[PDB]
Amino acid sequence: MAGPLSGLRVVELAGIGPGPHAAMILGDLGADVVRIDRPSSRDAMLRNRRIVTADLKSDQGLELALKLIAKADVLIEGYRPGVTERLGLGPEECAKVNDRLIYARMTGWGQTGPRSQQAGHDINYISLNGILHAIGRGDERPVPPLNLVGDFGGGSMFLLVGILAALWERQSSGKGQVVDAAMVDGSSVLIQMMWAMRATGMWTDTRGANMLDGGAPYYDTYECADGRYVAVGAIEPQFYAAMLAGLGLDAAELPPQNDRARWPELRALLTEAFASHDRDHWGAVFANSDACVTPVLAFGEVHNEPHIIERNTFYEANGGWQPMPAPRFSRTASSQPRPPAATIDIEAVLTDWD
Amino acid sequence: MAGPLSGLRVVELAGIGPGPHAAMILGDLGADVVRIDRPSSRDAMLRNRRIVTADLKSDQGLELALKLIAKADVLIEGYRPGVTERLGLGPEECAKVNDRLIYARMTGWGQTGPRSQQAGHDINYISLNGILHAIGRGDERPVPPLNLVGDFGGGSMFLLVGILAALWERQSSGKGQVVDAAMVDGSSVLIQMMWAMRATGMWTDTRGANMLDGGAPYYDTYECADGRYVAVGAIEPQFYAAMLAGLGLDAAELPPQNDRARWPELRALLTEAFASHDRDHWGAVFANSDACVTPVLAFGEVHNEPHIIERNTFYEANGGWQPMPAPRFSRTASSQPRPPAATIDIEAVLTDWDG
Repeated sequence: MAGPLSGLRVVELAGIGPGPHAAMILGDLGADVVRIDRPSSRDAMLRNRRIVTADLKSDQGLELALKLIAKADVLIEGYRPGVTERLGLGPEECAKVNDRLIYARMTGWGQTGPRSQQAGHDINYISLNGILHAIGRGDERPVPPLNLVGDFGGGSMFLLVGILAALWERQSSGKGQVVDAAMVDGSSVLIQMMWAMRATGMWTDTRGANMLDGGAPYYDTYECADGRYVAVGAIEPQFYAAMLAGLGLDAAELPPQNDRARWPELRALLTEAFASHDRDHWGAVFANSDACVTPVLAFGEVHNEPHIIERNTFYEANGGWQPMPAPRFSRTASSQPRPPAATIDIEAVLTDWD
Repeated sequence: MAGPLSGLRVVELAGIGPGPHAAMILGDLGADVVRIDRPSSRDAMLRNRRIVTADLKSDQGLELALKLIAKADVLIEGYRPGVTERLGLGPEECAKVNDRLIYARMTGWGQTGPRSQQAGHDINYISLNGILHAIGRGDERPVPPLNLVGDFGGGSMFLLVGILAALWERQSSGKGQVVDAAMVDGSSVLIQMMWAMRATGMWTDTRGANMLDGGAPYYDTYECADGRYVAVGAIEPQFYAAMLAGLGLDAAELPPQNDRARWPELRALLTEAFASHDRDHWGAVFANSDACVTPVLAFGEVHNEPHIIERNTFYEANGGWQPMPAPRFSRTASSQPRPPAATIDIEAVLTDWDG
């Protein structure tokens, strides 16, 4: 099996949220990943996986599950606090059969505190920690950044960092441990830049009035003549100037870049410039440029972008394109993900692992 | 030093944005982090760091730098491809002093290809891979989700994944390697769920017409009577039902939760309901609920939320509140971050690290 986590044995207790994402990625990098589903798949998030059936409420299922967990490096679960404990799969029960296990717990709210048993989704976790208030235009109610920021970026990604951090520790202590990964904590670290900039007076709580939230006329999208969009990220003055020259606008006839009092006027000027040609024009004009102008591509167009193609960011599956693993490694490269491996019997897996 | 990454040694080549975030987290979890800045020169993103200065262009600076790297486990750099090579700090130059080193390269576009030399920011990397198009209301131009998805989510965090995964490989091979972390890549995997759903007919390229993009009336924010907001995320029909009841609305007077054709009509009804009372009213009503309704708090209000306070998600620092390390660990717990360690001289670090 190809990649830098060849060897690594992962047991994943089937649940819904980010937990699979973290499991996918480990598999992506060549880890051995067995997911225990209930008895009762076309979801491409389940790639790089062997699937097995096991009723965990049963006595037979609990026995066979605890066997797998015995000869393995990592467990992932994302049930509410208490569920694994009441199943007899909790940390303590697991430590008894394998004190080398990395016990990874994917929740939104964390293992303790007043919200810990409340149901929720991505949007709830980021509602409470300030993130969601800060996404959107100022004349508009906040907008969910899909579920990128809580479930994945501040969620699964931190589960992964915790796992692999713990595996490092285990090389120098012999012992596993519990990784407590709460979306509400991870997302807060994800946005640590804003918390820092707040302290230096460099970020306000006013939505859509900051450098990075769409309030800066030079960090935003613009509609073009065809109704499609470009992105502009010309923060640095030298890139901004480049952007102006390519728009045919003369810097002396514009307000200063960062006179925020005149951003309305500046947005007016850039809006008229960008609206006078279609998106593809601007893409071509600003190719190889440092203007920080790129076409805003829809999912369907991504397979035609030269830089996407030539770097093999995507690979083909049934039902269409999917992203190749990330990041990349020089010696032990990852490899094209395999589909999910149709129900193995949990027995046959136990044979396979010693 | 406290945390699972005790005595990981990390050399950070000063740059902006993604790379330092990665360096911060490694430090946060107790790795030993040395940041070589420029002699040219209170960003709390530089916490859990020792800082040293060194013109990397001078002959001396390049030797001192290569001497650190030789006594270290990880190198982080976020310059354009080619820059470290030219300076003579490139992968090959480093694998001469240290076949064990993990060489971490943090870019937007990646190491090769048409755009590899092009300047950019977060908004640019996510513009090219479908992400930025998918964000915002349908009657409005896409809005950048700050720089959370490219720089961090799809950026630093994939660098971290790659660094730590490469340390695991280093154990059954004895050798380092190059980790190539491109934001256009990581953010693509970050959004794998949407690529998945696209394939099964369960996500459109149409903006604001999806389950998770704000189009669904049950997965969106709502304005309250006081002009503050609540978040609703009642995807599962049982949570939604609980939500309706708390709203005082009779399910059988309302269109189906998942008749997309009628979402604007459903939304009109929920909008009126939520408008009728202020935010804190809903927050109390829906406490301990599974209605998936939460107050949308502004940063300044976050220090007053019980669930925040009780779990110590934040610590106070000189200025204002800062996030505590994540994730958390049962045994080797992270400690509260230390401010940045004033301009150490690179020799002092070299004594301390074996010698």
